[PDB]
Amino acid sequence: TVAYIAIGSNLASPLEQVNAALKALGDIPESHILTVSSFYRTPPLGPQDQPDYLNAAVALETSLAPEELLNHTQRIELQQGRVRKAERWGPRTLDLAIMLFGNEVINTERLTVPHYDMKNRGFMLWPLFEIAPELVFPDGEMLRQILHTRAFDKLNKW
Ligand SMILES: [Cl-]
Ligand SMILES: [Cl-]
Ligand SMILES: [Cl-]
Repeated sequence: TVAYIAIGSNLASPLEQVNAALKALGDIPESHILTVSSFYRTPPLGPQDQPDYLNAAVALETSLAPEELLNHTQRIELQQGRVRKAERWGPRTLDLAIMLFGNEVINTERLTVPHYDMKNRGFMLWPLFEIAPELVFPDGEMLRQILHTRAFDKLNKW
């Protein structure tokens, strides 16, 4: 199964963390990276005093179950990132989001795939489109059609 994972970091100096997270994704059992998007830079949500966000998409080949993949992505978040004391129960300094898991629709207490809001997020769709321009969502909507119709601005490269 090809899973598509969104990497987000809000560290002032995120490259070391992001590269560590990429290596860690590869170390996941029964899984390996197929490709990684360019790194993209987007404005911090709210006040602009905060560093830019680093955004990227990863194609991960895997034979794990979706929940098993989630276990590992959560572990990597714990090991490579930290709580943001400004929003403790929100995203950590490193966020790994499972955007898509093959053509599967998954709804559980701990996991919703496709990611519940990704179709509204240029910062998730653009890096995904770079590595998977022909992508079709489980409901049959085309990634390319969403980007074109919604007219999201392109992102700046890191
Ligand atoms: Cl920078
Ligand atoms: Cl911490
Ligand atoms: Cl869908």
